This record gives sequence, structure tokens and C-alpha cells, in this order.
Amino acid sequence: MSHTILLVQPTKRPEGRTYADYESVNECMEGVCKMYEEHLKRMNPNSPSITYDISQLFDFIDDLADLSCLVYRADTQTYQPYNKDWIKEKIYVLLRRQAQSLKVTILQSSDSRAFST
Amino acid sequence: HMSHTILLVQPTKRPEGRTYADYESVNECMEGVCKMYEEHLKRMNPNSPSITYDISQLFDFIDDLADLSCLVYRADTQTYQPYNKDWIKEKIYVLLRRQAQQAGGSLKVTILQSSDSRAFSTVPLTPV
Repeated sequence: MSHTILLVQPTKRPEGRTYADYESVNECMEGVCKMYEEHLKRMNPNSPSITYDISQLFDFIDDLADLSCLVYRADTQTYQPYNKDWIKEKIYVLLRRQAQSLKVTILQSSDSRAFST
Repeated sequence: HMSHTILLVQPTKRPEGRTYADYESVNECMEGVCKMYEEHLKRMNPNSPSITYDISQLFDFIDDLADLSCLVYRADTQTYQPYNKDWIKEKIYVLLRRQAQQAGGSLKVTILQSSDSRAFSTVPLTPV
């Protein structure tokens, strides 16, 4: 549970550079998936449940122009930098733990998640 | 110092306006804030070849910002160090004074809409 800032450059256009912050690494990592999930929720609005492989999640991330995060360390009172591929792993670790090839299904009816293998 | 610096901006309370830029050094990030205020003037005054602001005008415009922080890389820990709005304003106060030096009371900055470089002029007392 540490303050986490996320640097998102979606397209090569630098005016897209944006950021959000979260109370922990976890809801930052969930913040990324919720960015991809809102993208699928918007692509398929009439779909009640949208399923995606975790590879299409990483595919979306890979296509982002830039993604990085900054995690607070109370002992030094700074922010540690981790790059995109790091973030993808924490999302892999987060979604894998959430379940118990990974397949996530986006149940819009509940703003919740479900999994498969 | 001259380490990688990230600038976190937020003009209005509306978070969709959040953005960031990064710079090779702290001093190039501080100029980025000045240039952020400057171009806001140049766009407001497209018919004035030059515009001059007091440094305190640069500080009010920064208070208006919903949020403005910056992060400075630190090799000893390999981490980015946070700095709030006050720190940035003081760093700008110091940097522009040294830049005016090499060229109450307060400082006036004169920029040409053509250029990014600054011309400085010191003022006897500070405004109301």
C-alpha cells in the first residue's frame, strides 16, 4: 500500500501524455486493466460479457506509446520507477491471483471480473 | 541537479487535463514551467511582439494550477524525488535571478513571441 503514479502516453502525439495516481500498486495495476476493459466495453457496448485473453491485454499495453509507474518508498520517501514490461508482469501476477493461458471476461452488469483456463 | 526530471501538471480540477513532460535537468524543467506560463501569455496577446511579466505573475498563475509537482532522479537510490508547488516556485525564483544576474523588490521577464530566450529587468518594489 504505497502511493503510485502512472505515466500514460497513449499515442506518439506527446499531447496525449497523461497520468493518474492510486493508493497502492494494486489499484494502479487494476487501473491499467480498467483502461483496457473500458476500451473493450466501449468497442462492444451491446455485449453483456466481453472476454479477452491476457495476451490481448499485453497487446494493448505494447501498443501504448509509453507506460510507466512510480511507486512510493516510505524509507527513502521517493518514487521508484518501473517500466512497461514490469507493469505487465504485475498485471499478470494480479490477474492470476484474482482467478484463484488466462482468460478474463468483463461482466459489465456488475463491474466485476471472471476467469478461465 | 542535472538528472532526469518529470513534471506533473494539472491546470483545472478536471483531471482529464492532467499531463506530464520530462527534462534532462531540474533547470530545464523549471524553464518548462516558465514557458508553460509564457506561451499562455503569447496566446493571450498574439498582437504584442514582446510580453513582460513580473515574476510574481508567474507565481500567481502557478497557484491557479490545480496541481503542479515534479520528480527528480537521484542516482544514489535510483529513485525519483518528489517536490511540491512551493519548491518549484523557489527554484524558478532562484534560476531566473541567476539568469538575470548573468545579463521587497522583484524581477520582470521580457520574452519575444519569436524566441524562447529571456531578457530580464529588476524592479524596485513588489506589486500590490
